[PDB]
Parts: sequence; C-alpha cells; structure tokens
Amino acid sequence: PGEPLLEIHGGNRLSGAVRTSGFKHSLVTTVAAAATASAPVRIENCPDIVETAVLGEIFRAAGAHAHYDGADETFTVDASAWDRAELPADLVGRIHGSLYLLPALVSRNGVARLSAPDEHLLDVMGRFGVTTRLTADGSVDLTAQRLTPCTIDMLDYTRNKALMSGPCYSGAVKTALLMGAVTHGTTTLQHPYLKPDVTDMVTVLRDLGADIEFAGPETWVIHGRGPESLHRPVDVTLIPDLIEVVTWICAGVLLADEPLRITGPGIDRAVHALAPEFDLLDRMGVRVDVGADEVTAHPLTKPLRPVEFTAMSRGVFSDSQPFLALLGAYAEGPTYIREAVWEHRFGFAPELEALGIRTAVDDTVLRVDGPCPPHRPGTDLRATDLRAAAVLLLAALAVPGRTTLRNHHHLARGYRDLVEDLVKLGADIRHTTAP
Amino acid sequence: PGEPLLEIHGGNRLSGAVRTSGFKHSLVTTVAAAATASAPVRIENCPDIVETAVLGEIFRAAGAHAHYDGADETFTVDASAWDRAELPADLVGRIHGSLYLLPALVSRNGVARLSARPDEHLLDVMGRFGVTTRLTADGSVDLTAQRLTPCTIDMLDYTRNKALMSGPCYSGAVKTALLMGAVTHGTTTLQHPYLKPDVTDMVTVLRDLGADIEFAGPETWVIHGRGPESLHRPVDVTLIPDLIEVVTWICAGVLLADEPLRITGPGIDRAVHALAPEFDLLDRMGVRVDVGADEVTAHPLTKPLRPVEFTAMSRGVFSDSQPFLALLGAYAEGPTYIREAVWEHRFGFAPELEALGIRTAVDDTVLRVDGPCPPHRPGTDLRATDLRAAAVLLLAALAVPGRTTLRNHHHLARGYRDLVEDLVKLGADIRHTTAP
Repeated sequence: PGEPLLEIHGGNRLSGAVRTSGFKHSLVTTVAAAATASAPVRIENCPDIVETAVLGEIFRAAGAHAHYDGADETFTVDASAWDRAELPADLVGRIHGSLYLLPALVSRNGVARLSAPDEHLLDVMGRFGVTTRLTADGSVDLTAQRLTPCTIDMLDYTRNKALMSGPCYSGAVKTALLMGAVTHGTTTLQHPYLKPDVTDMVTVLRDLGADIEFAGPETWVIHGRGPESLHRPVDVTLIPDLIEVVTWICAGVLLADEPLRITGPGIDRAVHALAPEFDLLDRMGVRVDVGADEVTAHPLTKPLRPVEFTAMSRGVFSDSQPFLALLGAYAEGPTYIREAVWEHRFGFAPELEALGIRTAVDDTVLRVDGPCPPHRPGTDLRATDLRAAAVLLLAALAVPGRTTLRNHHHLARGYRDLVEDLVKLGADIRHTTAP
Repeated sequence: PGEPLLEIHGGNRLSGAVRTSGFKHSLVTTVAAAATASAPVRIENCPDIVETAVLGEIFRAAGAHAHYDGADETFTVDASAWDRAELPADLVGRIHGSLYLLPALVSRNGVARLSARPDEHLLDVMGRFGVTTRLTADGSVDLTAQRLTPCTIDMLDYTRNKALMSGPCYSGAVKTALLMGAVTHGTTTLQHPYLKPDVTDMVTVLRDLGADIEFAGPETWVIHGRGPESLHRPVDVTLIPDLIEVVTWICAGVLLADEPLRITGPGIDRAVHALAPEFDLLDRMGVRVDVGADEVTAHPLTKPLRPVEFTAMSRGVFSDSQPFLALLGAYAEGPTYIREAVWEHRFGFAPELEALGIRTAVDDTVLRVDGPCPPHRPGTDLRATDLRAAAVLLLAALAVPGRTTLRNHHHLARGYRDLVEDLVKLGADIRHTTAP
C-alpha cells in the first residue's frame, strides 16, 4: 500500500507464444566485467529492465559509454573513458548490481566509496589488499595502493559448507573473479559458484584478455595481468533468463489450454542450467518439450505429484521456489520446500493463503498442502518482493473473479513488462489506482 | 586391546537369497500394547534380536508370560498375571523399547520407576494424562497416577519443525499418547500423528485387543478409551518385514551382487510401500528393484547411478536409511546431498567411509557425497559408532578388494539377527578375530 493497483480478472485461458529476455544476473556480471576493461562490450539478447537502464546511466555519469538499442535488444558499453571515483548515490542505490562495480572503481582509482549486505564483498576485496574505511553515514571507503593475488576457498562465504550454499556465496565468487582479473599475479579460487551468473562472466573476462584456467572441477586459477590486459573487444549473447523461463513454464502449465511455446536464443542452455528445477518438474509430472531455441510447457492433464527439495546455491534457485510452491498447490499431497540461501523468503505465502492456497511456515521450511488451487475471489494482495509479485499475479489469473494486487513495481526489476506479456496471451489485467 | 574384530576380505561377488526378519520397531510397539492387555498376543515373523530376548525376560520377571519359538520365529506374550514390584533396572536399561512399557506400568500399578536417548518428551505426554513425576539423584524418575484423564493433543508439539512435521521426539510421543489413550477412561484425540508402520501396526494391535481407535480425519485420531479392562481379546499378528533390513539388502544387492538378489519376507510389499520415500530416491538414482508380494529383487549396477538431494524426516525418508543411501551415492555421478531432520549428529559413519576412499563432507545437519567415489582403499581399521554405521561400513568393506578390519560391530545384534552370517552365506569373506 501502495498507490497504483493491478486489477486482475482471472478465469481466462492463456494462449500464444512468448519470447524471453536475457538473464538479468548475467547482464550484471557482464557489465561489471566491462567496467574493469578498456574495450567495448556488445551485449546481445539484453533484457529491457530497470537494471539495464540504471547501469547505462551509471556508465554515462562515470564519463564512460553506454547505449541500449531497444529495437535490437543490444546493450553496448565501454569503460575506456571511465573517470569517476565516486558515483551518484541515488543512482547506485537504485539497483543491487552496482555493488559489483567496486572492483572496477578500486582498480581504476585506488579509492572508492560505497554509498549507503556487503560484508562478504568487502571481505573478499580485503584478501586482495583493499583497506576498509568506515566514516559513519553507513557508507564505506575502499582504499588500495596496490592489489595482490591470493588463494580463496569460496566455502568461507557459505552458510553450510557441506551443502555449499549461502546468501554470500554467489556475490563473493563474482567479486573475487573481478579482483583477480585486475590484479597482477596468480589468484586461485576454490569451490566456486557454478551457475551462468559466474560462468558467463568468465567467458567475457577471457574474451577481454584475462587468462582464467579451470585447473580442476573445484579449482579456478586466474593468471592476472592487471587492467591493461583487458583491452580486447567483446561480442556476447546473454543466456535466456533462467527465472523467466521458470515463470512461463508455471504459467503455461496452470493458465494455458494449449501447449505454451517459450522461445529464446540458446534456451536449451538455460534449461541445462535449470537442471535442478527440471528434475523437480519431471518428478511432479510436468511435461516440457525442449528444443534448441524454444521450450514448450504443456497444460495440466491430471494432478501433479508432491515433492521434497531444498533451494540451494548448487541446486534449485531461490527465485524458483515460489513458482514451485504454486505448482505444489496442484499436487496431491504435501510439498516440502526448504530455503538454504535466503532464510526468510516466504513472504508470498500469506498472500497465496488469501487466495485459498494452504501453506505452513516454520523458519526455513515451507509446506504446501496440495491439492489447494487458488479459487477465492475479491481479495486484496500485497507483493513483498519481485518473485512474490510474479507468483501472486499468476495465481490470481487462475481465480475466476476479481483480485487486486499492489506493490507490483517490483516486477520491473525482473521482467520487461510481465503484465503486458500476459495480456498478449489473453490475460485480463488492468492498471488502476487505490481510491 | 584384546577386543573382538571383524576381518573383512572384500572383492567377492555375493549371490543367493535372503529372508528378512520382522520390524524391530513394530515388535516393540506390539509388545508395548500387549503389556497393557489381559490377553495373549501371538507375534509371528518375530525377529531373533536383543529386543526380543530382553522384552521376554522383562515379562517373565514381572510374573507375566513370554516365550519365543525360534523355530517358527513366533513370540507369544501375555500380561494377564502382570503383578506389581520392582523391575530390574539393569535388565530394563538393556533396551530402548522398555520405555514404552511405562503406560502399562503406570496404568496397572499406579506407579512406575524410570531408571537411568532422551525420554523427557515421554514424560510430558504422560503428564497430560495426569501422571506426576519426581526425580531421583541418579537421574531416575518415579511416575505416579491415581487416575488417568483423557486429553486433546497436537503431536506437532513434539516436533522440531512444525511445517516439516519432523523431530526426534515425534514418533515416541505418538506411541506413548496412543498407549495412554487406550488405558484411560475417556475420549483422547491426537492431531498430526506419526504415520509409519511403527505406529500404524500398534493401532491395529490395540484395535484387535479391544480398543476403539478411530481415524476421524486425515490428521485426526480419536481413541475412545475404556481402560485396560477393555483390552482382553486375544491377538494374532504377523510383523511387517524390517524396513531398514530391506534397505540394507537392496543396498547390498546393487553394489555387491553379480546376479539379481532375491529378498523375501511375508508381506514385504507393505514394507516397500512404507519405504515409498526411499523407493522414490532409488528410482531417481537409477536403482532397479522388482517388487512382488512376499519378495523383492534388487539388481546389481549396470551403469553409474544418478545423484540426489533429500532430507531424512519423520514423514519422509527414515534416518536409518540415510547411511545406505550415502554409500549408493558414492557410485553416483555427481554430488549427493543428505540432510538430517530427525536425529542430529548421526553422520559418524562418514569419517570411516573416508578411510575407504569415499569422499564426504559434513556440516551440522548436512552430509555431502562427492560421487563417483567408490570405496577401494584396503588395509584400514574401521570403527563403528552405531547400529546402521556398522552395517554400512561392512557393506562398503566388502567392495574393497583387500583386507579391512571393523570393530564395535556389537551394535549389529540390536538391528539384525546375524548380519555377518547372512552375508557370509552369500559368499562374503568375513572372519571373527581379536585385536592383538
């Protein structure tokens, strides 16, 4: 609450085709890599979201170059003329991805200020000889006269070392790689994050001119030659958004009458990365046809099967489980969902409960008592986050009646225009105001 | 140190047929229900283990009747002439199953002494029925109850995680509450009960004794208790095959046999259905098991297995099944993630599997196996920490083409009739030696 409102009239069956945009998180890592380099980086299949717009403005405010071609979905950036030690606070604080610009700011200027969770990020850069200086305001100053190589076991940034999972795991790996690339010497990273988040950043860094060796399955060696080695021009096509694919599969299975075709350049590679999710889909009884540039989600033909899983760093995405919870409402029996990344991330549960979905929450565990599909109309829902807004919207579309959803502004940070895309499929969603 | 060892020479392929024994835990609950009654209870397919012997001795020591016929594996008990006196402490403390005799004792004599796994949750359950407790210096507890009163209990009160419905006090609290409900005058209503045959079979026994237990809802059990005087009907019951023994043999057949290992047991299909969470994992790993009525057939490896992540929980995979699934994970291509949500700190088998060559990692409630990493290192000295640890180490040792020693294998007698003898019968080279 939450002034603008989404007026949802569910009960309508969706039909047609959807095209996906690039992975938001790999967009962040690619741009962060480009900020350290002096060469232009052309990013194809770039999503038209908030993250792209802000990063572009940050680059231009830094004296660098950034341009997004909407008709081409191409984002070209160049930090060769980068010339700022401090970026506008309001701009930086608008997105989360600005945090990975710190290795660029530190290596280029020697001094950087972190405008007011990032202890792990500061701890990682601290391994490379970066001094942490806190002068109130909740803001931190980064200082480094010179960068030194190091050997880091990335399990130091996990909550559970056996499970190899944690909220600080992913960010620490991304930062360490960036630091190692702008550092002279051999940096060794052990037990690194494995999703395309980090994988695609490695490819970009290699193309820039960095020497990154996969010495072992759990050992990455960075033969760093400083920022001056990153001078080679790069052309990269982003992997389709992993969570957006999950979102559309959930939409097709529950809201469509005919098989929903979901397209994207090299989406088969996105599916392979979603192997934990797809294992669950197969275990639940969800049918998805997989092609090279398209996947096809089939509507329900019978009750799904309940599953038990844990959302973890080297497994099912934390952003994936809310959609799997909604699918659990159509399964016959209890679906157990444990969160091993962002402990308290079941804020969508009380809102799904208003729609008729029965859930139980104890600490890190969510249980869905299927079957309990959403059916209650005339409710007023409040989104708590990005994926919450998405899953609530899909659930509301299944309810033959009127549902109001607020705080849907979160959607812009994960999707281009999820409302508009659903409307194209036949969804009846209207933009209104509270009074 | 002059202490008995197992001398294992692995590398040999096992073959033949194995017959399972009755469920150890169902035996306890059936006997516990019998202790409250005034009628003879004939228990067929009764396992010849430590529990059977001690429970039999406890009955006779209290003036009651108990006779085990090892020929046809039949345990016949009768608590009709059960009198009131001191129960031999050392005798009672020999087994864990004696804890569930408390409802019978407190209801028959009004008093019961709990001589010194936790039992504090047991006392809380009985406390709701009006049982009073007081402490003895050595940690012993004296139970008193002039009159028992019915109660309405949500069993989630005895779980660590309410949403997951899992905890170390869950199953025991349900067993106690059910027993207390039957020996109490009045209507007792239990909510969200434990669902394994462990409890399920005791319900059937109590019903056959004369109790009126009703499944009002999916999560609602109602016991119209009419006291111990209502439990006077003779009962014939054939135990469900031991659930963990089935798991143990399936694990053995897949990894150690060269031909499909036939595993028999009366009504083993019920055991399989109860092991549905375990079998869902087996199917996901690529393990083939042919399921029949009185037999199951476990097939040896034809190709590497697939890794799985799961959580051992009360309404899911057994905690005792996890060590054998960990060993299977060593033959899978990828990381197997195992989370314990019942009995904290029981990955004591992991450092011993490490010595054989198996790659493991342990952090609190989580165990990870980095497959492929099959056991191969010979010439080690393995120490068992518990029952299932001794079994899984013995199976892993039989895979190693060399000599391996295993001690503290005395734990096996509390879970298996004679696991060593049964394995040797299949072609295993296991010898009984001594430490020096």
